[PDB]
Amino acid sequence: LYFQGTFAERYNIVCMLGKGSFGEVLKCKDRITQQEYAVKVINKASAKNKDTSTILREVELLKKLDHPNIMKLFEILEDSSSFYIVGELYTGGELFDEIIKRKRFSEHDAARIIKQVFSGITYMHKHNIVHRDLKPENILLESKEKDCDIKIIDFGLSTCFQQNTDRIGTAYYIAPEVLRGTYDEKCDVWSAGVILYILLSGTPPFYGKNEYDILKRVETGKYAFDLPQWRTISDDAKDLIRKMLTFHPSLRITATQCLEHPWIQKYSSETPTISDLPSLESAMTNIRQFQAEKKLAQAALLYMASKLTTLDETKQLTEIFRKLDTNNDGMLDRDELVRGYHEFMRLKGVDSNSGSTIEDQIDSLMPLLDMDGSGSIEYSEFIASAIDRTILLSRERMERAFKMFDKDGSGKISTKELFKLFSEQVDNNKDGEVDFNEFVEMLQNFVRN
Ligand SMILES: Nc1ncnc2c1ncn2[C@@H]1O[C@H](COP(=O)(O)O)[C@@H](O)[C@H]1O
Ligand SMILES: [Ca+2]
Ligand SMILES: [Ca+2]
Ligand SMILES: [Ca+2]
Ligand SMILES: [Ca+2]
Repeated sequence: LYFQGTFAERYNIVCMLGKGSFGEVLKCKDRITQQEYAVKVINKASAKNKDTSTILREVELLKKLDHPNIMKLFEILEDSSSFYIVGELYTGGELFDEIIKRKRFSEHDAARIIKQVFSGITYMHKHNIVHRDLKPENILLESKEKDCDIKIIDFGLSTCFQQNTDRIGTAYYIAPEVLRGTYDEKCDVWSAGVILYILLSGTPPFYGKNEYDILKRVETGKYAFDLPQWRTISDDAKDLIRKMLTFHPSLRITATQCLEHPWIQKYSSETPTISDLPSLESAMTNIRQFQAEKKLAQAALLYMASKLTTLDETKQLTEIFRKLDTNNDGMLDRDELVRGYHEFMRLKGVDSNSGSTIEDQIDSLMPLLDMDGSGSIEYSEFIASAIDRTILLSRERMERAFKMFDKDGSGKISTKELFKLFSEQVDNNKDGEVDFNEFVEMLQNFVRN
């Protein structure tokens, strides 16, 4: 083990992606799976503001954020000079560029975008994380596909790490209380309100040639819907923006109230159709298999689906997820699954009335699906249960899972090493240990008899 690094053994750096406030962002590649990732490299000695143990606990909470509109982080690794924070790679660029290209969005297009910002921010705030610098440059498009999900990036590190030490246009998005040294949940709502005002109008609500004049406007909180293009935008969109850019933060609406505003609901009516039946049929086949398997099987599968799947693999399940997610909060609750299953039947021409109802089924399934006990089925739990087991069983994926657990790098998993993954066994050669070939059988057996 002496000549193996944690980061360098698993990943090869491909090139630089960019550099913002904390550390620096590169593209890296898993040396076994060949899957590509975004890694933020932070220099320990320059940048650390807390002991390592503090930092690992805070970053661990960031890895646990599982929401379709929040950047996905897979791990934090270290060497003697750096922390490496490895995340999912997004290729669609900043929402900012999409503003430049489009200039302005219709009410429908703006609602579909801002609703995801609301969703992601609601979830952050429920997990007691404030963004602090929400703006279009810190939201990425998952890909170049049309209507792909947005991803909120660049948050969560400001107490663990010191900044690098001339961002242009950042003054547009600041709430007035930020000028008084305050950052809190309500500052994110204000920033989201400035984003919306720009999506609808093409123009900042507190505007000016340079940072001085802009900051002057922000500070009074004075803005208008005076630009000609506003005459044609609905009162409902204006009502929402007014609630978000309310001067006094205690009067300003919460992110959940943003998510639930009637203007959002008016443009988020996405719902399963006939064209989704193939996706829905497949998802359901696989979810029954999952319910059937040992808690141990279910456990290993969640781990593998959440660490090793890719965007391309999950995009159709992503779409089904989104259509079942009725209230747009980025997770599936019990009623949503019951309605979803009733809607699947209706679409298929099958009468729900036909030994065990839809509601009993869902009720017995929630505890198995909701593996962290959250009260909801988050993104990754749905993917684990709804994806083709097959897909996860590629040889390279098993090898990477095997290496995640072989802590000592002996070539064989011990009992203690193995619990990690799930947190009796069958050994063919009976050394009391699992070399890879047995581990493949073990995982392959989970899907099988
Ligand atoms: N997950 C990601 N995928 C692609 N590019 C990223 C990712 N995270 C950050 N970047 C780029 O890296 C730069 C610095 O990111 P940050 O310091 O987090 O704002 C910006 O260009 C980002 O668009
Ligand atoms: Ca929901
Ligand atoms: Ca859950
Ligand atoms: Ca071992
Ligand atoms: Ca063995």
